[PDB]
Amino acid sequence: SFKYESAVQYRPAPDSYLNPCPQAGRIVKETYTGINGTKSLNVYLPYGYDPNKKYNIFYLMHGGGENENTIFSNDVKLQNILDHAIMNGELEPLIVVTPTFNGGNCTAQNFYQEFRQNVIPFVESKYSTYAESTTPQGIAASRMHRGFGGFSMGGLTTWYVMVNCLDYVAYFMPLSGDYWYGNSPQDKANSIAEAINRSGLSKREYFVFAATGSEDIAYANMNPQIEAMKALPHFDYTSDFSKGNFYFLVAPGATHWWGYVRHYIYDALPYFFHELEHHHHHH
Repeated sequence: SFKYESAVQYRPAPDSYLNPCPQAGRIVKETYTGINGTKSLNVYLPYGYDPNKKYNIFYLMHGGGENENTIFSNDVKLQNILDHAIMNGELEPLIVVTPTFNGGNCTAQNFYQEFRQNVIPFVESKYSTYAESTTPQGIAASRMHRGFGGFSMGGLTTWYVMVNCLDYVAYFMPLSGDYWYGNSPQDKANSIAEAINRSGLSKREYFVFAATGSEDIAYANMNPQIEAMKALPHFDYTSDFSKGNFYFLVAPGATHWWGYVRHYIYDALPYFFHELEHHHHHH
């Protein structure tokens, strides 16, 4: 049963977590048409998915040169980690969506627009999230149970989703990617601060769990951005999200590779979706 730590440390999932679990969540390949044309994504449904229950939802973006199938492919096997963690009770059941920034006019930077208009309404009208409807109002009212994360170029996607979708999303997991809006770490932090100001949200209503490896080149630009954000009043640094809203996990020795990055998700995802949650839990 999960308890927050204030400075959680990197820990890979056990090797057995990388093999198939008997309690396997169903993965559905979807196709939809949006502002960037006809595209696909995958939806991971937790084992025992019951559409008359409501589930947290976490959208997770691939990196450069990859696609909507990568994260659940043999090259990453994230679903095995998800299956084992949910079965063992370390992670509460949730829906995980793997879309793509490929296709049409879509880019890693501009994906948030298609995310808002097409991806959320398509996925969350079909599956049971906390969204009672998928109008802008219904999506905004369920923001505390929606998260976005991604690796590398997908980490960049995550930062742009954050700056442009605080109204829709409360939890952010940028992995090995920095925010490319500004000519200094301070410009970056200030853009995020301004987005937060504009949203009207309190510090108890958005959470950032960032991560990378100590040997991942993304560290060079992330670390200064993280330090500049620490200095804002908008962030209270600690992985204990019952107390603060901002943490940066750096895995010793880890390089720029999904082999390591999948473990950041195993470490970080169980931290999401407990603040103002509808279940009665002690974390």
